[PDB]
Amino acid sequence: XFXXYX
Ligand SMILES: *[C@@H]1O[C@H](CO)[C@@H](O)[C@H](O)[C@H]1O[C@H]1C[C@H]([NH3+])[C@@H](O)[C@H](C)O1
Ligand SMILES: *[C@H]1O[C@H](CO)[C@@H](O)[C@H](O)[C@@H]1O
Ligand SMILES: *[C@H]1C[C@H](N)[C@@H](OC)[C@H](C)O1
Repeated sequence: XFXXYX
């Protein structure tokens, strides 16, 4: 449920 991009 978060996103990113790391
Ligand atoms: C991430 O969210 C964006 C904005 O809502 C979408 O436009 C994008 O298509 C999404 O990224 C894709 C590819 C990604 N690797 C995957 O984890 C997500 C679910 O869908
Ligand atoms: C990727 O990892 C970073 C570092 O722990 C988090 O901040 C992020 O929420 C995701 O898990
Ligand atoms: C999300 C966008 C970001 N610029 C990328 O780093 C190379 C990451 C892997 O995906």
